[PDB]
Amino acid sequence: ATVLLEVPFSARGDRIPDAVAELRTREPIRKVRTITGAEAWLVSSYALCTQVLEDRRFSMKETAAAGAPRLNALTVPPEVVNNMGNIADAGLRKAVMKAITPKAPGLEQFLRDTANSLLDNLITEGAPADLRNDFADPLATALHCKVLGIPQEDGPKLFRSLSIAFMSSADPIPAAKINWDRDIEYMAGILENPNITTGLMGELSRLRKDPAYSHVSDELFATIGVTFFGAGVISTGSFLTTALISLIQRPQLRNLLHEKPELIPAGVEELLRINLSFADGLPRLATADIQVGDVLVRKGELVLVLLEGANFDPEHFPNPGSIELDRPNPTSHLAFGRGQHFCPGSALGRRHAQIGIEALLKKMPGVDLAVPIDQLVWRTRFQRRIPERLPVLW
Ligand code: HEM
Ligand SMILES: Cc1cc(C[C@@H]2NC(=O)[C@H](Cc3ccc(O)cc3)NC2=O)cc(C)c1O
Repeated sequence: ATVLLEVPFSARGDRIPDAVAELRTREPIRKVRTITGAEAWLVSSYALCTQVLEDRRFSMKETAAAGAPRLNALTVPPEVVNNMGNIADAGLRKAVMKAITPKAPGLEQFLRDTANSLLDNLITEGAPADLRNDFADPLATALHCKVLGIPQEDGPKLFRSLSIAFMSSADPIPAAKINWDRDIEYMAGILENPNITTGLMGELSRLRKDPAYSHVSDELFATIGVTFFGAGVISTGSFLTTALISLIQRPQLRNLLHEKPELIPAGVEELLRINLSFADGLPRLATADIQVGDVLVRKGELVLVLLEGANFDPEHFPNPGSIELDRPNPTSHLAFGRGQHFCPGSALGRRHAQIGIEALLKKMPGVDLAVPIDQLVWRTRFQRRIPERLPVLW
């Protein structure tokens, strides 16, 4: 007697389990048990993953409903699962999205300067260097402070909420609320701080005092800052970290991008496609009975969209495990999701990784792992897959 297949399959972010391809082939929508004990449908083909993500009847909002089958425990207030809907309802979606593009004057230079400064410090200190804790995450953190308009020196404290905020836990996490409430208070103070005039929080601080937004809650303004800082920092830091691994493990690609940095955008797009940073399928709750492949998903059931199921689907990306800079459909992966909840920070996330990689390859053209790959320690029960340290030499 066997138990129902458990998700997630593996917290390792350096390789996809052979099991995913067998699952996709045999049962692209399959029942699984999540860490809470709930049952769910795990969708692992490109076609079915896009179907689910493009059908809003598979609702993100409704995953927060009391009594729903859960992937993991909420680490935010339930109304925050509807964060982008709340932002849209408040009339803030266009301004938010405009503030988080990589387009602001000087932002890319700041990113480059920050990356180069981080790297110089690593070079000064001498190998081995930890490229997660001492490069990718600080770069993500610095970027998001700059984007939000908040002091760089406030970044580390906000950052250290994230090892708990993005836990994938069977049970509510006491520290998540402590940190959430504290971080909200911080962002509320930011909105009241007259020195904060730039970035997302500077713009929100002005809109908050504009009569066209006088009935938007202060809670939502503060929430936008906390949520965009955290989702952005965890996602860019984790993605860049695991992209660096994939790059370091491909010396020929490393050398090609070092030699021809104009291919870095195509290389990052493939690193996005093969990225295993999201540790769990994206969750959605059926609000109707909906046919997905051979399964009639019933109203109230949980569906988990396995990004790497889609992104390594050979029917969509031939030779899926190979980084190919000349694919005909290069941005068609689901690394940034798809549909209603497509990542609003996609461009910023691309540029963060492009600039970080560009700077790394210039400063450390010899970069290599300083430990055997198997020695990386993969964070467990977390919504991202990340090695706790990424020791390199160069
Ligand atoms: C490479 C970096 C990133 C990756 C791989 C990534 C990935 C994703 C994915 C897959 C989703 C969809 C979640 C879902 O549908 O359930 C998403 C949503 C989101 N991302 Fe990104 N992300 C990245 C960078 C960023 C950045 C830089 C920001 C903000 C500055 C950000 C903010 C968000 C937010 C707020 C959402 C939720 C949108 C919503 O609920 O509708 N992300 N991200
Ligand atoms: C876990 C998670 C959820 C969403 C949907 C939704 N929308 C949001 O904007 C925030 C993101 C978030 C920010 C800070 C934090 O501590 C926990 C979650 N919360 C939500 O529930 C989206 C993404 C990308 C995600 O990783």
